[PDB]
Amino acid sequence: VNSFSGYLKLTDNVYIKNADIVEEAKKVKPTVVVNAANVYLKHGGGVAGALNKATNNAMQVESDDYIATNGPLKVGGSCVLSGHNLAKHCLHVVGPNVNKGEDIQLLKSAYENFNQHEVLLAPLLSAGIFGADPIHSLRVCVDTVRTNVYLAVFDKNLYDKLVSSFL
Ligand SMILES: CC1(C)CCN(c2ncnc3[nH]ccc23)[C@H](CO)C1
Repeated sequence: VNSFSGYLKLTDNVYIKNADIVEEAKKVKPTVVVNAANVYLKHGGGVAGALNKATNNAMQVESDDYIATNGPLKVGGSCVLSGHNLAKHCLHVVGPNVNKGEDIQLLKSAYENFNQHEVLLAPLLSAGIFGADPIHSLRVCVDTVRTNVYLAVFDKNLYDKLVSSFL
């Protein structure tokens, strides 16, 4: 039993909800919140910009030190950093950005990072400003993630389309 509330169950291990991931994380304070990151961990907009804003830019400060030490992530890769005031940990995961011409096949690799964590709060990878089809992203999530994932979808209209079209 966990403290996630109001989710629709899609499969044995995938759940979904219309919610602002920032407000969700502040309420649940989950062990792991997933950020829709880029390789440089520059958290300017989308989920990343919103999560970083909620931390008063502490996420960005920590991220810049990480990059200065380690260099950029791989597309499809991830790193674990602090969750600051939002969660114990933040798993920064880089899904492909279609608006950069990045291979959508790397979306499965991106979701594989979730399997290293028993329970996660997450957005749909490569959705929003990353330019991928969110229905496809949900399909890959369900077919790749085996651990318990709680998906927050900010847009109410998009949430209804995701549920009504879920196979
Ligand atoms: C098209 C989208 C709705 C754009 C916004 N995205 C978010 N999802 C959940 N929580 C969020 N907080 C801030 C942003 C955000 C989604 C990521 O796929 C897709």
